[PDB]
Amino acid sequence: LSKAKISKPAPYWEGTAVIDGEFKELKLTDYRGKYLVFFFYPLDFTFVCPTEIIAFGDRLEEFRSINTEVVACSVDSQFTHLAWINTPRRQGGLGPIRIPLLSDLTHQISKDYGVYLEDSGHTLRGLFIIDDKGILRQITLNDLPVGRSVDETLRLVQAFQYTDKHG
Amino acid sequence: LSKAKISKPAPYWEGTAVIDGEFKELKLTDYRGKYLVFFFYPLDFTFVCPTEIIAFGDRLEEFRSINTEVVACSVDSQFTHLAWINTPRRQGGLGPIRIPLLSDLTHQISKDYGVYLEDSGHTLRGLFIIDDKGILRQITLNDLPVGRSVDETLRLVQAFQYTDKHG
Amino acid sequence: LSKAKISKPAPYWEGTAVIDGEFKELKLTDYRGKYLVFFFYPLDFTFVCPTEIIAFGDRLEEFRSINTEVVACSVDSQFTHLAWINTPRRQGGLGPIRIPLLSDLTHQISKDYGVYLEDSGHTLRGLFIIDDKGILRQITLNDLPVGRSVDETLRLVQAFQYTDKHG
Amino acid sequence: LSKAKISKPAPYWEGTAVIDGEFKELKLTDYRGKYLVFFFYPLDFTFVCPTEIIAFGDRLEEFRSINTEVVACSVDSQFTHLAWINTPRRQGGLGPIRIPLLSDLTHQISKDYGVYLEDSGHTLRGLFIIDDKGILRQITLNDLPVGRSVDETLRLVQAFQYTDKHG
Amino acid sequence: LSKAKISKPAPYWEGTAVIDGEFKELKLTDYRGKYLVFFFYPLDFTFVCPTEIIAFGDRLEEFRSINTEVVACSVDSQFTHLAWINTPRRQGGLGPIRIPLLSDLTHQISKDYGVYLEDSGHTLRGLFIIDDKGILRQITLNDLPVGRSVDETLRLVQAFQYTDKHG
Amino acid sequence: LSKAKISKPAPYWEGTAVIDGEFKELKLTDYRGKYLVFFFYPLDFTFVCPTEIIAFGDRLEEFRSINTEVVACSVDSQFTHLAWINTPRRQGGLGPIRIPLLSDLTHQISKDYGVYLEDSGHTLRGLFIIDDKGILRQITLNDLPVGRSVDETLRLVQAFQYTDKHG
Amino acid sequence: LSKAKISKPAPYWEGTAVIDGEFKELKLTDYRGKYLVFFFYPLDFTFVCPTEIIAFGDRLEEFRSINTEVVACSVDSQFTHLAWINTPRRQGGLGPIRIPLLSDLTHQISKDYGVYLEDSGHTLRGLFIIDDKGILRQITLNDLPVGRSVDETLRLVQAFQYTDKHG
Amino acid sequence: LSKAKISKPAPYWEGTAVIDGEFKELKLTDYRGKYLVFFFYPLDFTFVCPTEIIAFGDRLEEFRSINTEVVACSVDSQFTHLAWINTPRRQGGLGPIRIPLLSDLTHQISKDYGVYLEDSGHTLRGLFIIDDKGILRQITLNDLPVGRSVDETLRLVQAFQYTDKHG
Amino acid sequence: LSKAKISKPAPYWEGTAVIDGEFKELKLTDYRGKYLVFFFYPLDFTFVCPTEIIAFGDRLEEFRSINTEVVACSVDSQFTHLAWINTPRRQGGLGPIRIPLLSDLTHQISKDYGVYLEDSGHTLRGLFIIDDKGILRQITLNDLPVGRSVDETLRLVQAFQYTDKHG
Amino acid sequence: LSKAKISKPAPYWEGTAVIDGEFKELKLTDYRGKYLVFFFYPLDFTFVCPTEIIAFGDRLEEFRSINTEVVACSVDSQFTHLAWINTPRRQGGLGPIRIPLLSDLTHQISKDYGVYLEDSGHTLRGLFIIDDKGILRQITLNDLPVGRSVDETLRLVQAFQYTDKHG
Repeated sequence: LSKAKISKPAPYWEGTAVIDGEFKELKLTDYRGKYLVFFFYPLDFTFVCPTEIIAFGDRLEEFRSINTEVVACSVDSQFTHLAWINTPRRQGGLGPIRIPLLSDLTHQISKDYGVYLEDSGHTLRGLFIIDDKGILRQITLNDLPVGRSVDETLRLVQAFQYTDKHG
Repeated sequence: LSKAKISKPAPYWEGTAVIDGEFKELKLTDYRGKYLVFFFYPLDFTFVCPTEIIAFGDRLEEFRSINTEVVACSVDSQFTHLAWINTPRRQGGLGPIRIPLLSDLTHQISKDYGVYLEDSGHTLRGLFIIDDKGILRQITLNDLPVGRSVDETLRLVQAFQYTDKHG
Repeated sequence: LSKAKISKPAPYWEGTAVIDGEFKELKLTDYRGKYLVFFFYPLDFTFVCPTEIIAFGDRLEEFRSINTEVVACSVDSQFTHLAWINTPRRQGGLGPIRIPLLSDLTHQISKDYGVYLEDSGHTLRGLFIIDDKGILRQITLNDLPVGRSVDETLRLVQAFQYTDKHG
Repeated sequence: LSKAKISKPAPYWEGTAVIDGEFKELKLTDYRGKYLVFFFYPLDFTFVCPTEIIAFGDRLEEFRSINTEVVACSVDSQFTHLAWINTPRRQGGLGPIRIPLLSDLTHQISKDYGVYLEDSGHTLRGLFIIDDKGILRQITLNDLPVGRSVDETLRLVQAFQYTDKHG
Repeated sequence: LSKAKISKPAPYWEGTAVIDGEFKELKLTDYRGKYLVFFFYPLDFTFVCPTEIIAFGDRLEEFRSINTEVVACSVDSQFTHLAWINTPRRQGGLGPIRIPLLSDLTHQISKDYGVYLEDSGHTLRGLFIIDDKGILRQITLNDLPVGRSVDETLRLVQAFQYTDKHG
Repeated sequence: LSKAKISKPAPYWEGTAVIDGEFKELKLTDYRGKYLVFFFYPLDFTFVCPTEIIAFGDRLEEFRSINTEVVACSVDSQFTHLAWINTPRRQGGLGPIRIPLLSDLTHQISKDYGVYLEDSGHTLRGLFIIDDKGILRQITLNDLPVGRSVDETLRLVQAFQYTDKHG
Repeated sequence: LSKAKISKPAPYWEGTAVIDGEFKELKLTDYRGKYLVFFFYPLDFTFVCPTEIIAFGDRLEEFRSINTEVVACSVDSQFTHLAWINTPRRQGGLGPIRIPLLSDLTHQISKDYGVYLEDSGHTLRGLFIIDDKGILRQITLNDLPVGRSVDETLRLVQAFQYTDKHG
Repeated sequence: LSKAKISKPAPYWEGTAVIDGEFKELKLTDYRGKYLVFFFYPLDFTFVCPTEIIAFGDRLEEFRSINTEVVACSVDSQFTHLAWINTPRRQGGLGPIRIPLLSDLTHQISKDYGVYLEDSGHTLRGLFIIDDKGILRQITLNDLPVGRSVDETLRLVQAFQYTDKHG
Repeated sequence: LSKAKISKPAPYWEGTAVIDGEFKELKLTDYRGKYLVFFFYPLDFTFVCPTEIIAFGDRLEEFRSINTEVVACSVDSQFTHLAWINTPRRQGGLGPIRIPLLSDLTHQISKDYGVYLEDSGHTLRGLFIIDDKGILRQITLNDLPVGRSVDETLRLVQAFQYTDKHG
Repeated sequence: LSKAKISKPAPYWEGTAVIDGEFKELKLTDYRGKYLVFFFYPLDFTFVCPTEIIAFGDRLEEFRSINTEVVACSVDSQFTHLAWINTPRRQGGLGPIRIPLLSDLTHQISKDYGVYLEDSGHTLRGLFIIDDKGILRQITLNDLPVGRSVDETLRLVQAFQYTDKHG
């Protein structure tokens, strides 16, 4: 059963992420004081260019300049994430990336967030906006075929921040 | 608990809607053969301009030109919906509108779509994209202070229709 | 199930009421030391003139001069109550009113009083007489098509007060 | 628990009544095709004048002329009812009466109608209005010290009949 | 279910009795230190002469002279008991009587003693002999058509007292 | 629990009885068409003369001449009943007897009649009057020290027969 | 169900026994410090000579000379046991006997030792050897037609006592 | 739970036995038409001479000449039984033997017969006499230290056979 | 909980494998008529040389020449397996391989074989030998730091085939 | 159900073993501080040469020189193990042996290790490698016809010790 509810604390997670090419333990609470865009994608190493992850990474400062961080997550192992990062974009790899890739190998994070697909063994395309107090503000769930927009994500983050300030 | 699951038939609903200023019985199955943008908003007659509903109403041909209908819903009675429509926009009303306003007075529809707020008695801001075969493709849930984008909604419908065709 | 039982404390309620054009928190316990006539009606903004609510409001001093207050309640939001108050009587509205209009948006009050209609999402016409000690003395439940009498209500209040004094 | 619910069939009853000084088997269904005013009172042979039963008997033709019957019930035996009737009014009795007095000796009718007082062994003052199709239309429950009004009962019956015919 | 068991404490009872034409609170425990003959009969005001109650009243001194009291009970109200007593014997009444008449209006005493007839709402003819320590010594249950004997009751009470003293 | 209920079929029993010095199978149904006095006593061979059983046997024609039979029962074996019968009265035995002595060695009959004492392993003194149709009409339960009266038993049988005829 | 298990304390029992023609309270714990042969037989006063009980009685010194007591038990009352003892052997009695005859009138002892016959109401032929520390050492159960041997019982006691000493 | 009850069919068993030095499947039903002495002993290959098994085997014709067979059983495997039979008596072995040695390796037979010792993993010394119709007639359970007598077993078999014939 | 039991059908599995650089559906029953060595390893793309997989790949003809196939499985996706195969050995890839790599992305195969590590989200090193009838013959489970031996695997397979043919 | 789990404490066992021709109590924790190879085999005294046990016995110094002990276990009693050891190899015995033979007569050790065959009453061929801290490192289960390899067992032990020391 999903733990993710709007206006309640975002469900706690921890696990191993690849950050600047290294394995680091990462925890939701590491982001307190900041907004967090926390998003899931199905699988590393598929035959489709990972356009949506590349967009977030390549535009990361439009988030960081407004006190917002981004973390991407799939059910792949941290070893697979690293191998994918070390595969050049021109071979369909991710290439070097400035966003943590969190591993959800046990599937517990995906199940807690309601994005796990039992019959397939990976997630759908789920995106969560979590405020600086750790409260879940937004849930976006897409069927597999359709990606997320950085511009829409920024719009939502900027609006939650505006409304936090001018209540 | 919520019955809305991506890739499954969207939860059936029926109720009274205000359409072109008249009460009409409306059913989810009335939309079979078309895409449907089905969204919830909290309450009629609040002190905030209904910008988002006005936007979908002004830009409705952009959906209809791609075989897509739009339905809005709140927990308000059909009588309240009709009064809000009949209240001019400059007096805090909605004014004439081209999108059906569905009443979920029993709260069953809101509960089935996972958008009902037990402590408040109305919905959060939830939007669902349902395809022409009645299958749920997309779920967007926003905390109360933040509205929806017609552009983003349009991009998602177009992308689902594209991937349906060339999938 | 209904908690309203003759000779027991009337079930506690609290919510937002419209009182002289403003939102106020109102509680049952605010009425200790006075008799209270507490009545439900189905919906704001219907096509029938609200004759029964108008009568209680317009004859309110016949209650106040015998240490009795009146509170009307429906499942409509406080925003809808306010819009209805601000709709002139000769356009079908309530117009200005002296009696509080309590919102039961969550349906919990209506359920506690055994007046909620599950299939419709609103109440029947229920009226309750509560004494100055908070004890329920009288229950009147009418099917939808038939309203209440101010004169019968006064007879009942006067009889309970008389028997309280000379029992 | 009470089976009496507005808009549902009134709970079936049968038992022995005193009608014109004779024991008769009486059933709720005997009244199909007519409105019925069915009321309970606590006990025979108390030291209070039975004003309300006398008023209903005195004014019975105002009910029969609008296709309505009246039945009174208490938990007393039929033998008690008959003795009370046979006791002159000045001597603490009811005297002759044209309203059936139904015995609820088993207490089952009083429990089904939600008027039984478990700590006392008799009912409070409950009155019920049942239509010609056997559907419950109105529930009135009074704490012991306050009686019912023939005029109010007539107003209710006339309104239900008018709305049945004219909507 | 019945709580009356030979050699166990007789089930506790309390209620309102008519004693010498007055309402009095009566308790089983009021009789500690004496034997008690406690009997039930079905109903007041039937068309049968109440021969057995009259016989017990007529011969009461044969009990009091051996430290024994007698109490009669039916499901009728205390108000019924008083009216029956106040109705002359030739006129269908009991007339004046020196035995308390206990009301079991709630039916709880009759159920505890196993004498209640659920389909009728009154008791069969049960008689119980309770010693000075409050211990049940004897149960006599008769189907409705056959009464009790004062002589047999005296024989039983005298035998219990003789065996209590002489073994 | 006891199956013996006034106005219902007396509980079925069968067992081995001593009848005129011989073991015979005896069943309740053997007595259809006659009234039956069926009574239990605690134990054979105690130090008290069996006066009550002797009285019923010695006065048996006062029952037989009014179409009534008598059966005595205890928990003793049929072998013990026979030895007791073969013990002269002036040595404390029963001597020859005309009434069957039923054995309830398993305790099932005693339990069915609600006369079994769990702590002692025998019955109290219980007596039952059963009509010619097999219906239980009367129950008499005495604590151990006090016996039954042939004369009271005849009065009861005669009363039930009289009311059966002229009810 | 049976509580008798080899190597565990023999199930506790107590009851009234006939010892030297007098009633005595007897308990299993009275035998602590001695071996005990505890055996059951079906019924007193049958038409079979009580050969086996007579044998244990005639040869009782052979047990007492090796610190061993013998107790016999049936479901018969102590009163029946005493009568059977007082009946001369030539008239189908037991005659004077040196072994206590324990009564198991409630059947609890038989049930605890696993020897009770539910369909018959008495025991089969069961024999138990209990050591001086109260532990059950041997269980012998015989269908009704076959008796026990004193010699065999003696061999078992002697063998248990031998192995106790040189174990 | 033990299935072995006197007067009921002996619990069914089957398994591998050593018979004349060979493995044979053996079943309780193989013995229909004959009495069977069926006995358990703890373990093969202990340091005590198997005197009691040797006695049964060496005196086997005192059983077979009266239509009676003997089977011995332990929890040892059939391989261990065979190895034991092939160990000479002068080395504490069984030597050649004419009685089947049944293996109860799974423990199901021992548990069905109530002879299994959970803490030890083998049986106690249990012996069962089963008649020619397969009915259990006798149960003998000995604590470990004490053996069975062939002479007692013959006495019991001869008595069941005598009583089967002269009922 | 594990379904894998020696001498029972090996648990059914199906999924996507990489075979000669392509995705192919594969199921357990594809191997009916052949022996199957089915083994799990923790993870692709780790920092330890995949020596054991390379060893089975290199020596695959020693299996095929004795009617035996080999399948390897981890929890990694098929896409990851393909990427790992397409990574040269000199960069910590597997390189070209002749053994199918099965994906257990859902973890259901691993759980069914009892090799899944709930705290880690991958398997330990389990190896299973399944015969040509689909029956499980051998289970080998190694803690993570220790690998499997092709020589020991071949010994086992040959011994099962030898014992299948020669009893 | 099996308690044996890789990386968890090996299930505790205790019982009687034969060590150098004598009975000794043995428990798992006697081996703390050493590696233990713990293995089960089906049965003593079967017709197949005990080659694998002889092999571990013969090569025991290869284990002891790497701080490792070896214990073999079957369901046979200790007495049977001793008899099997005392039977010369040339007659299908084990002969002298340096490995403890543990008895699992109760079958509880076998069940705890998941090696027990309920239909047969003995184990399959299971082998367990337990480290010096008592943690289970390896499980090998073979169907009955195939034995274990000392060489593979030594490879595993050495690899666990190597990986324990060098990470």
